[PDB]
Amino acid sequence: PSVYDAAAQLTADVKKDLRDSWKVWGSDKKGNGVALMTTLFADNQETIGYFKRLGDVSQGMANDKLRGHSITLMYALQNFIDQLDNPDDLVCVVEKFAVNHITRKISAAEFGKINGPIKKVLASKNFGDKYANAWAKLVAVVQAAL
Amino acid sequence: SVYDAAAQLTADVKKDLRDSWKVWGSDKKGNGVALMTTLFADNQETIGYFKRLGDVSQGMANDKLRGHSITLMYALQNFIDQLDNPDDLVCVVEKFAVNHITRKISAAEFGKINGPIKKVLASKNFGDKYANAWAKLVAVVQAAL
Ligand code: HEM
Ligand code: HEM
Ligand SMILES: [Xe]
Ligand SMILES: [Xe]
Ligand SMILES: [Xe]
Ligand SMILES: [Xe]
Repeated sequence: PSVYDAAAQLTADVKKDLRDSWKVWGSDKKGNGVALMTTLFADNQETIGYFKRLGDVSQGMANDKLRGHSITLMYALQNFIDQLDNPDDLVCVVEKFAVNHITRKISAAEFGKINGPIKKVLASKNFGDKYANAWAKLVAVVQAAL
Repeated sequence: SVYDAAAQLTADVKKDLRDSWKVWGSDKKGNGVALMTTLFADNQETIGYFKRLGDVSQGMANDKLRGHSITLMYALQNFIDQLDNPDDLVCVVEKFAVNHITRKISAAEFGKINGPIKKVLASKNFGDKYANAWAKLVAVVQAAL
């Protein structure tokens, strides 16, 4: 299967659930981006070494490099959400960010580690399993490129 | 100083940035690709840096260029959204500065984007006042390079 295949398979219902949840947990990109990363490092401590450029990622909001990273990650997600209705456009931005991760030797399975943290941050805003599953389908579009 | 450069974004400059972005940022694919092709056409000595993207003369038809160009416009979106808070603007500017330092882009070469910005804004009826505002934002990145 192709990335385009994965992008084309996102249905109206999945896109609605992505948009509805993103309206909330994408609204505070600094706060929720840093929370997402902090949750990744709490539950997947084996990934911390990949992020050495950011310095001490336990410093959370106080760490300027972590904050800048985290905000920018949330604009990658903003970009994806805004491209949902045009698979051509979604694929080309997914492929861009996939290259960012391939050059860091991040596998499809490793990228998929983000689903745990997304599920938790969603649940902190009372978006439950249906929303986590929708986000896993979007994550899987990136995995198709990895 | 990146912090001193950020301090140049006064109330009037922030307003001009926001007012012009409401138009410029409303079509990120079309306007992003137009900005890039203007850069390449008018500054051909920069094209070599973009080798990953392949044949950039293909413009919109080049998938890698399209993905790059959309994403660039979300960097600008990010900057606009940080204008309220100099500390946050600086940390995202520094992030993107690192991206350009790895590509061996200097402050002077980054500043080559100002001609293209002036041109594409003028075509949308945002003139020198708006170009100058965007130049002040570009200068924040330049200070970090
Ligand atoms: C929702 C999921 C994710 C998104 C949207 C995302 C997005 C990003 C973005 C936008 C960057 C900056 C790229 C650059 O400037 O070169 C980045 C960097 C990075 N990402 Fe992710 N990422 C995600 C998940 C992950 C996961 C789960 C891992 C690892 C297991 C990972 C590892 C990395 C690494 C190592 C970097 C480089 C950090 C640095 O040195 O600047 N990413 N990511
Ligand atoms: C408004 C001004 C600009 C902004 C906001 C901007 C933004 C970006 C962004 C967001 C990326 C992706 C970074 C990554 O994923 O590693 C990037 C890549 C790049 N930028 Fe810029 N950029 C600007 C101007 C310039 C200029 C003027 C030059 C060169 C003279 C330049 C050279 C590059 C290069 C060579 C890449 C890497 C392309 C690739 O191989 O993927 N940038 N830029
Ligand atoms: Xe990504
Ligand atoms: Xe994603
Ligand atoms: Xe930038
Ligand atoms: Xe900029």
